[PDB]
Amino acid sequence: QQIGTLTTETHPPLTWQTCTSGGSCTTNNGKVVLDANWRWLHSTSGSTNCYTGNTWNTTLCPDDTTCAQNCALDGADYEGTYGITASGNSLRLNFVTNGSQKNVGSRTYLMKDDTHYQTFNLLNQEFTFDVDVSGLPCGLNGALYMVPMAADGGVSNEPNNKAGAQYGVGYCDSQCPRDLKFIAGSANVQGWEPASNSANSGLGGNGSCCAELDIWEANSISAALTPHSADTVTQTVCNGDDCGGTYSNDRYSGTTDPDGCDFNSYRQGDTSFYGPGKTVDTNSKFTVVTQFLTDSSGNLNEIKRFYVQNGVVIPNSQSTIAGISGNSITQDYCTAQKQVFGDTNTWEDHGGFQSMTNAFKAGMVLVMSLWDDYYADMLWLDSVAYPTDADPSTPGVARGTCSTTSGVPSDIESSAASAYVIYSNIKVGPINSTFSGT
Ligand SMILES: OC[C@H]1O[C@@H](S[C@H]2[C@H](O)[C@@H](O)[C@H](S[C@H]3[C@H](O)[C@@H](O)[C@H](S[C@H]4[C@H](O)[C@@H](O)[C@H](O)O[C@@H]4CO)O[C@@H]3CO)O[C@@H]2CO)[C@H](O)[C@@H](O)[C@@H]1O
Ligand SMILES: *[C@@H]1O[C@H](CO)[C@@H](O[C@@H]2O[C@H](CO)[C@@H](O)[C@H](O)[C@H]2NC(C)=O)[C@H](O)[C@H]1NC(C)=O
Ligand SMILES: OC[C@H]1O[C@@H](S[C@H]2[C@H](O)[C@@H](O)[C@H](O)O[C@@H]2CO)[C@H](O)[C@@H](O)[C@@H]1O
Ligand SMILES: *[C@@H]1O[C@H](CO)[C@@H](O)[C@H](O)[C@H]1NC(C)=O
Ligand SMILES: *[C@@H]1O[C@H](CO)[C@@H](O)[C@H](O)[C@H]1NC(C)=O
Repeated sequence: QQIGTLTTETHPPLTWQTCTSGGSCTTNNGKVVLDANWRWLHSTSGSTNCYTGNTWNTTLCPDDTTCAQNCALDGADYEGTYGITASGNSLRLNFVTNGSQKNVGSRTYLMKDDTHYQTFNLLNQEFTFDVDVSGLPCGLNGALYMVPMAADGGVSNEPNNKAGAQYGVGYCDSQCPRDLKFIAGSANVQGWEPASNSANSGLGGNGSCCAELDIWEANSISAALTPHSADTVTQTVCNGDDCGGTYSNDRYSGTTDPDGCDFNSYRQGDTSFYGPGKTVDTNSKFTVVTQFLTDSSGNLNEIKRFYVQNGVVIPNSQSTIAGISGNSITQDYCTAQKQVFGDTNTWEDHGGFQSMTNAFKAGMVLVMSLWDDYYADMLWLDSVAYPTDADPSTPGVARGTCSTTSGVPSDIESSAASAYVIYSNIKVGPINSTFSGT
């Protein structure tokens, strides 16, 4: 994709901290950038759209290469169009913005400078942030996560990609998404079909695969921490159903792990721990600490989670499911959880902890998003039962308190139009350097 010249692109400033063993902390001047899919995409020779709603202009985009030559991503009005506001160390994302037209959700990335994403290697470190999920009801997901996107957005070896990280180009994840307009320096017009339900989306012939660390997927009801492995941790292109992932007819047939090794306190049997008025009280802001412990070789062997609220350090809840113990993500936990729940261990199949180690060594980009779910209504995160016809007595079926009929986008895009998430006070450093409390 090309650089559009009709609207200035100014990345909202966002500060975040680096801490050392001490724990003294200093402030980094980061910037955030909107993902390329949300942008106006128009001809390089004027204002004619290359894509509108769910449909490509086939004169501008007769094939994937020509489309990339002809089409430019332009600047974004972060607050006015997308409901994205950055102030100091806080980033607020609104679910619905009624601008000149309606916008639903957003996905953003943390930038080092105007043309490069910040990258992270969290091995033997922790990543910490504050979040307010009080405005997120059933069906919403404020996701803060990491994927090994190219720091430059792919421009170095993609001649038809001039827009790069400056315009939020280069996304990939463990679902191998085919709804992306640009993948690896080419458009995705070939094979495009508009979505059956969403007016804003569709699926092209190709998907964008990579490893994925879901540090945080949550609303006010439930939260999940989920690493996902991949054969190749950085971006690869896939085609059609062979992609695997959410919008494939053969979910597990691809080169990535679309399920991950998840820890949701509620799904792991503790329904008193996370939610409204619970131990981690989602009515108010809290701190989320995620630690990435290594073995003697420097390979990831454990992900620990702590919360801090009202000045109290709260260890992650113990899994209470018979056969699945502990309160952290380890190989023992992942093996046990998949065996006991009767889920395919695609996490292990695509390299598990070694894959995530390799993802960190490649360099992870921080993603902050807010979305609803046109595939499964977020029921996998927050439903009394997922699948909806499964027995709630069966371990692993219950994930939250939301009804099986909750979270339908056409419903919640009206009823939850006030929804929002605020991520703030990001801190990164050695283990135990980013937080304190009793
Ligand atoms: O065309 C003008 C029209 O544009 C919309 S903006 C619109 C984009 O055009 C469209 O490409 C994307 S598709 C988007 C999808 O809606 C969203 O549900 C998923 S959420 C995704 C999440 O971000 C990730 O964090 C998570 O890991 O996976 C989730 C599921 O994939 O992302 C898709 C893109 O990758 O949708 C936007 C918004 O509808 C303007 O809003 C509108 O006003 C204008 O008329
Ligand atoms: C991206 O997906 C498109 C659409 O499926 C692929 O397009 C096919 O490409 C082959 C080889 O060039 C052609 O023979 C077919 O005619 C194309 N099919 C269609 C429907 O257009 C394309 O190959 C994919 N790109 C990559 C890099 O995998
Ligand atoms: O595909 C949507 C959603 O999937 C989860 S994995 C999910 C499986 O889909 C389900 O079969 C099993 O019973 O539960 C697991 C865990 O919830 C994945 O973690 C997530 O990334 C994705 O959005
Ligand atoms: C597609 O783009 C061409 C070239 O700019 C333009 O002439 C035409 O009106 C557009 N067609 C549609 C259907 O948008
Ligand atoms: C960090 O603190 C946690 C919780 O208090 C403790 O379990 C752990 O031993 C500490 N780790 C280090 C490296 O100090």
